[PDB]
Amino acid sequence: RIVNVKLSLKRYEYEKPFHITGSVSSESRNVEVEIVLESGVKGYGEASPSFRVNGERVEALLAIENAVREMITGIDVRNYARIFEITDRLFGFPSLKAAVQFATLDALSQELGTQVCYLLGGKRDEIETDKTVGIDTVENRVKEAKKIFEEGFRVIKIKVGENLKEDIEAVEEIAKVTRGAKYIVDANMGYTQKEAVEFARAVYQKGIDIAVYEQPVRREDIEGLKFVRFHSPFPVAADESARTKFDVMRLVKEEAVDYVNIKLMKSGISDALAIVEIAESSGLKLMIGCMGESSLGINQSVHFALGTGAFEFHDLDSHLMLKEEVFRGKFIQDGPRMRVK
Amino acid sequence: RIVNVKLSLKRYEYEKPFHITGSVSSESRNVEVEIVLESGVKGYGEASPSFRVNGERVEALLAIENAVREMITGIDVRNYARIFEITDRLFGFPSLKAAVQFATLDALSQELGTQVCYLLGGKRDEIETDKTVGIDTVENRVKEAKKIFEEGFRVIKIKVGENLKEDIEAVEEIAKVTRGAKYIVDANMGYTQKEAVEFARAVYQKGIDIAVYEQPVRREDIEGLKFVRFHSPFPVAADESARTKFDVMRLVKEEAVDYVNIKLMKSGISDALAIVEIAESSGLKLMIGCMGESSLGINQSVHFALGTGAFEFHDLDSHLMLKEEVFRGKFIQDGPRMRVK
Ligand SMILES: [Mg+2]
Ligand SMILES: [Mg+2]
Repeated sequence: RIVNVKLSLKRYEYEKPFHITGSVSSESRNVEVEIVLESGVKGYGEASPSFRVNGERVEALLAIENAVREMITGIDVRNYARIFEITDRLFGFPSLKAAVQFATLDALSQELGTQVCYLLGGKRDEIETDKTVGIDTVENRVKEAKKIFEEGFRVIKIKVGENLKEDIEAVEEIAKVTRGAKYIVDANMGYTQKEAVEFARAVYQKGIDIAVYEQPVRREDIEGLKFVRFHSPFPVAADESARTKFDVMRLVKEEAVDYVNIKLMKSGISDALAIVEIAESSGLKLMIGCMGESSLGINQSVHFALGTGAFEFHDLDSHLMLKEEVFRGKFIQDGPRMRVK
Repeated sequence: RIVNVKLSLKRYEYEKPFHITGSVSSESRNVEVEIVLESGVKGYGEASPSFRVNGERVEALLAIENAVREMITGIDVRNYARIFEITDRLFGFPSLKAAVQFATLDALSQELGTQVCYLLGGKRDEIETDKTVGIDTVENRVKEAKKIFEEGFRVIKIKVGENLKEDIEAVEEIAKVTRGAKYIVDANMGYTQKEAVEFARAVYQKGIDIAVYEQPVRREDIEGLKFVRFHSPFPVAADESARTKFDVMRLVKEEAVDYVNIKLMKSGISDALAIVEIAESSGLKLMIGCMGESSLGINQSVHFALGTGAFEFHDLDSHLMLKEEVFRGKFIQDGPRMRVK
């Protein structure tokens, strides 16, 4: 049984300001969650809130600690589905819902003498993550891409969305100096339907291939996502448009996207498991991403990816661009690779 | 890791012939599955094949024992997702796929020191099953219904499909002597779309309410299922039309049914989990059924039901119609109630 639930503010500074369409941050403010069982076992999770995507504010998450304690204290973690149903009511605090649910499995796995990934199926022993190139001058972008490549990463994520002409130029220049790497382009809702299509065609015409083209249009523009999917050569993904399992069922029914970028910070463990199943029962493919998690937080996604083995691509690099005193994940980080202990 | 797998034929005779639309059985010939782990732990499962529903034949199942052994031995049950993916290739032997996948969870849970229901969420501690009234003269049906009612069952499943007029009379007569009970009507594909509608309207006009109206039309008639749903007052369920997670995605997309009767013998654990997630992500509701499982076989569905807690109704009574010396389920059977140990 759970006897205590602790929420605490943890700040992590980025080695350099991270710039994406309509957003710039140089710090990551998360909420660490610790669940304590009567047996003494302690499970840990981390919420990396997003005002832009989930409408959350870190001050608001911290303010509801007492409410969270009242919601699940006294419940046995072996009845984790009950804890999941209850925490699903925190749909307005997605990142916290995610942290609490993972900390629950973390505690439960310890009690069963195993790990979260195995509890989830233990499908894979290793996964590889890409690394992101934020928005900057074409020169700086090429410089960072070149450095990431030298670091061993074979999948480079490129942010775009604020300047179509320069975005195209940037992607073309990056491709030159990183031959052999796969590319994921993320526009974070910055383009109109037509611009998005133009972007993809321009790049395509230069012989460049994009493995995944992330959320090119606004979140409510489901038809726009479909339009881009049906009128451009690269696989299109929903990110901001895919937060819950209901959003995904709708995206599938509408045949709007080739991919859904799952993020525990958007869906929590409960909806993420539903999305995995929905994708495996349809033509949908998945990738897993992150917000601003530290190593403790990314640990949640690593165990989820390793356990379900449901992703074609993994974008779990937020902890790689953060100055963090010490590693706190329950996994092994070896360059672009992440493995089970 | 699994060091061996054994398949064994096991027969159970019914107290009386069980008559459903286009089928009469006097015995249940199942295949018991035993998995042996290097640790010495042994997991058990039971396959109750269906020629009519799955196209399976008990002799064919026993014939591929060596193939199954070669498929899973050498795999650690903690990597059960790998076992699930491999056994998914046995789509032509669904009942066997189910037995093996459950035996896997049965072995894993023992190793972890818990039960299968908790592994799946531990959502509920108790569930209630209905009891079925097979096709017979109206007189015998009424007699059996009253007996089932006196035994404490409050959800009575009634088989119909071969004689519309008599079927209506049978339900009307059963309702009169079982005031307080809910009814599930199963036509096992015996009616045309229009007869299915007329059956429901007639029962409705007499003031009788049907909780679930199971598979009124032929299995390939998806539009027929939808037609009955949109033109009849009771919730319509797909059984024979819903075998895989892909069948269910299609049923949802087409809004063909209100319910899906999940059977491990049709879907196995893997697809059943996917179906539960699809239902919770949509307007679909679920019930869980059985084929001809003995107590060891029903145990599989009891743990799935208790753990996920995803079902509105439970039709797990096949073991109550069989003659069996020793109870072999890992659950407590108290009248219509089934509880975790
Ligand atoms: Mg994204
Ligand atoms: Mg049925």
